[PDB]
Amino acid sequence: GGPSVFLFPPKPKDTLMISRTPEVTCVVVDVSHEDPEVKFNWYVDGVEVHNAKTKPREEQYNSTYRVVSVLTVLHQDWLNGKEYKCKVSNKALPASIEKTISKAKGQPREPQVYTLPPSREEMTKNQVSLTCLVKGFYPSDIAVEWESNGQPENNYKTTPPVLDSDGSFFLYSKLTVDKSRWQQGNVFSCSVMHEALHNHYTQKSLSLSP
Amino acid sequence: GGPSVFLFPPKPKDTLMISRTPEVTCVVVDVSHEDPEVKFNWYVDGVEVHNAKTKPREEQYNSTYRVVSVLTVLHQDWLNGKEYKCKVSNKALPASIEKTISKAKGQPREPQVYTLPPSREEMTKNQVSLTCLVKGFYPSDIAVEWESNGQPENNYKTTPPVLDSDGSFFLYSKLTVDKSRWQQGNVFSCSVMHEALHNHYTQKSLSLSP
Ligand SMILES: *[C@@H]1O[C@H](CO[C@H]2O[C@@H](C)[C@@H](O)[C@@H](O)[C@@H]2O)[C@@H](O[C@@H]2O[C@H](CO)[C@@H](O[C@@H]3O[C@H](CO[C@H]4O[C@H](CO)[C@@H](O)[C@H](O)[C@@H]4O[C@@H]4O[C@H](CO)[C@@H](O[C@@H]5O[C@H](CO)[C@H](O)[C@H](O)[C@H]5O)[C@H](O)[C@H]4NC(C)=O)[C@@H](O)[C@H](O[C@H]4O[C@H](CO)[C@@H](O)[C@H](O)[C@@H]4O[C@@H]4O[C@H](CO)[C@@H](O)[C@H](O)[C@H]4NC(C)=O)[C@@H]3O)[C@H](O)[C@H]2NC(C)=O)[C@H](O)[C@H]1NC(C)=O
Ligand SMILES: *[C@@H]1O[C@H](CO[C@H]2O[C@@H](C)[C@@H](O)[C@@H](O)[C@@H]2O)[C@@H](O[C@@H]2O[C@H](CO)[C@@H](O[C@@H]3O[C@H](CO[C@H]4O[C@H](CO)[C@@H](O)[C@H](O)[C@@H]4O[C@@H]4O[C@H](CO)[C@@H](O[C@@H]5O[C@H](CO)[C@H](O)[C@H](O)[C@H]5O)[C@H](O)[C@H]4NC(C)=O)[C@@H](O)[C@H](O[C@H]4O[C@H](CO)[C@@H](O)[C@H](O)[C@@H]4O[C@@H]4O[C@H](CO)[C@@H](O)[C@H](O)[C@H]4NC(C)=O)[C@@H]3O)[C@H](O)[C@H]2NC(C)=O)[C@H](O)[C@H]1NC(C)=O
Ligand SMILES: [Zn+2]
Ligand SMILES: [Zn+2]
Ligand SMILES: [Zn+2]
Ligand SMILES: [Zn+2]
Ligand SMILES: [Zn+2]
Ligand SMILES: [Zn+2]
Ligand SMILES: [Zn+2]
Ligand SMILES: [Zn+2]
Repeated sequence: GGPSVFLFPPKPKDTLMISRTPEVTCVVVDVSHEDPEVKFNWYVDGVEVHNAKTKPREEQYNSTYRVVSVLTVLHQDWLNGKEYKCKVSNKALPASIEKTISKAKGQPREPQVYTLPPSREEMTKNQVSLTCLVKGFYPSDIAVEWESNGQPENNYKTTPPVLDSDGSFFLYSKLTVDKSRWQQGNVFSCSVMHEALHNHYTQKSLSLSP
Repeated sequence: GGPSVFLFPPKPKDTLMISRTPEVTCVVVDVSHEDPEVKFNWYVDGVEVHNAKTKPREEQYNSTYRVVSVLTVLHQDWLNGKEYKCKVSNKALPASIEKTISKAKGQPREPQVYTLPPSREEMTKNQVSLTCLVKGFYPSDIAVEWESNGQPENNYKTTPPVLDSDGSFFLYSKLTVDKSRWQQGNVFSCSVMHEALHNHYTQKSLSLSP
């Protein structure tokens, strides 16, 4: 019946690059028309804060308003497991709605990042697959990119993180490049972002072995 | 309000091994108590069939019955895209409920299966990762297993299928073995089941390269 609140973490890579600006987004839906006005309270670890930016309310094609409040989080605060509560109040609910969010909890484990060259049997086609193996990481939040002399290789696909038998995650990234490039001798680098890396970043280069 | 019908495909590997017995399962839920009796109709491509086996009805801890009907499908019929309709009738619904199911549609593409040996940089620890790369397959339904001299290696994890830039899927399987075994010279084989393989099966062996 009453409104419903949803609270969304920042983008993983906004949290891992200190130059970016991570945000937590509080969304209330099913805002009626009779009792439309809603109040946001915000708390960082149970202490009230006032720097949130609420958006002007919008009307939905089901006879309902939508109101979003955005709060910037600090890079260190997010990574240090600080907890972000959004309180939503409306003279229509029996009581207020509270939703709390933080970064995935758990002891962090630093990834091991490995590059693997094409298979022997695959050395037949004109396009080949370059493999990044990333293993032993925790939490599951991660980002992977491939690059070659400055520019980005964007012909890649990365698997979702897979929960591994020790409680850590792994994944693979597959870079597809024209084979002549592999033989020419191009440098290809898989670059990984994860909290548990030094400065949340590492790079591994792959090359035609002599 | 009325009952709800759900219709479930067979297990992927039941469909890929001709010795097994795939089944489609029709589940109706929200069966009331006042109007409890339900009738299953079944059709293979719009033609009625009578070999389904309905289970004796069970009562749910929300004041509702659950009734399941199971229909065996033929191996060839399933793989040839035959369509399986379950009709559910009850003197309580404004009208009957029909749900139709078949194998994932689309032109089949045969996987390319590749085994990759541990990374140079990973050759430091006492456990190593063996990689099966399976690529270019369609539909996404697939099964992967590792084995060594007869017995199954069960210390493996396989990624979900990832949709690749050409419309085909890929995935990787990661076999973890003690490093001494890699150096001793053990044969390790990744065995893949997919519709588009000859007899829905192939095998690729991986060994310490000399
Ligand atoms: C009236 O219409 C209302 C909507 O208006 C309309 O517009 C459309 C939605 C359309 O569908 C029309 O219906 C209509 O015209 C409608 O409101 C809707 O209600 C639903 C439920 O009642 C809501 O469903 C929830 O959705 C969540 C995900 O929503 C995201 O994804 C969808 C698309 O996939 C999208 O529509 C949403 O906008 C939202 O997108 C995300 O938005 C945030 C904020 O912008 C982004 O994050 C930010 O991104 C920016 C840059 O964009 C930047 O990166 C910031 O840093 C960052 O913060 C995301 O990027 C963005 N994602 C995407 C993909 O775009 C679901 O998670 C939620 O699931 C929950 O409940 C499920 C069961 O329903 C359950 O399965 C699930 O577990 C989950 O439960 C919670 O969550 C945890 C799991 O994650 C659990 O562990 C917990 O148990 C539980 N939480 C707790 C503690 O309780 C759910 O499905 C729907 O979002 C909402 N629609 C909108 C638009 O808000 C309303 O219902 C209608 N009225 C009536 C009468 O019904
Ligand atoms: C009263 O209580 C009822 C239940 O009794 C109780 O028991 C529990 C369920 C408990 O939760 C208690 O609540 C209660 O005590 C309750 O009924 C429930 O209603 C729900 C919806 O109203 C149903 O939800 C649906 O579930 C589907 C998946 O269900 C499977 O998985 C769950 C566990 O994850 C499990 O509980 C189910 O039993 C079922 O398991 C699968 O079962 C089949 C059959 O056995 C197996 O297949 C067979 O397996 C055998 C060997 O086991 C062999 O291999 C055979 O070959 C093979 O056939 C599976 O192996 C098995 N899986 C698992 C993991 O065990 C969801 O898919 C479904 O989603 C649909 O709707 C969603 C939104 O709700 C939507 O997101 C989604 O897209 C989807 O929509 C359809 O599907 C397509 C996507 O796949 C879409 O493309 C289509 O658009 C759409 N279809 C179309 C064409 O319309 C949904 O969530 C719930 O299952 C049901 N509970 C049970 C137990 O049946 C009832 O609601 C209560 N009453 C009231 C008043 O509410
Ligand atoms: Zn304030
Ligand atoms: Zn807390
Ligand atoms: Zn380090
Ligand atoms: Zn930092
Ligand atoms: Zn009959
Ligand atoms: Zn049809
Ligand atoms: Zn073949
Ligand atoms: Zn066959």
